Amino acid sequence: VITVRVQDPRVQNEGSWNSYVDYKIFLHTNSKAFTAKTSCVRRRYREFVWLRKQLQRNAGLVPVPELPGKSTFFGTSDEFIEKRRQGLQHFLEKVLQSVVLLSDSQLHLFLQSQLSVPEIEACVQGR
Ligand SMILES: CCCC(=O)OC[C@H](COP(=O)(O)O[C@@H]1[C@H](O)[C@H](OP(=O)(O)O)[C@@H](O)[C@H](OP(=O)(O)O)[C@H]1O)OC(=O)CCC
Repeated sequence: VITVRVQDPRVQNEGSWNSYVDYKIFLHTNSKAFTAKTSCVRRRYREFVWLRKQLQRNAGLVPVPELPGKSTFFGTSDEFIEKRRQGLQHFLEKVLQSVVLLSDSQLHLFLQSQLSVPEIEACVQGR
């Protein structure tokens, strides 16, 4: 049993030049494929773009699910964020259906560690 939810979108350093949205990734599981049984970590969209690219580089012909993308339609910021949230949740759901993508150490550090993306990358490049 694996329950993965992308939840509670929030604006970080709000009212500032470098404000951005990140998303809470809730993972609960009874599988020791994970080092922790409950995790919460916050990830921003550009971190997901990195993860998709790092998964492709390690997975050979195993197909990596698509990220939602950018819309060509104005709406509310609220409806855009909600469609994106749904796309990030579908992406993680489909990742976690592959034995091969599940085995990837970069996926485990993304979902269950507080390591930044350059620190995760430095761990793999540094052995
Ligand atoms: C870890 C260092 C990353 C670095 O600073 O680069 C980021 C840079 C972003 O430039 P760009 O290629 O335009 O990519 C943008 C960022 O990924 C941004 O992520 P975030 O800031 O929310 O996390 C999205 O919100 C934005 O979506 P939208 O346009 O509003 O629909 C997207 O276009 O380009 C990319 O990483 C390629 C993404 C396709």
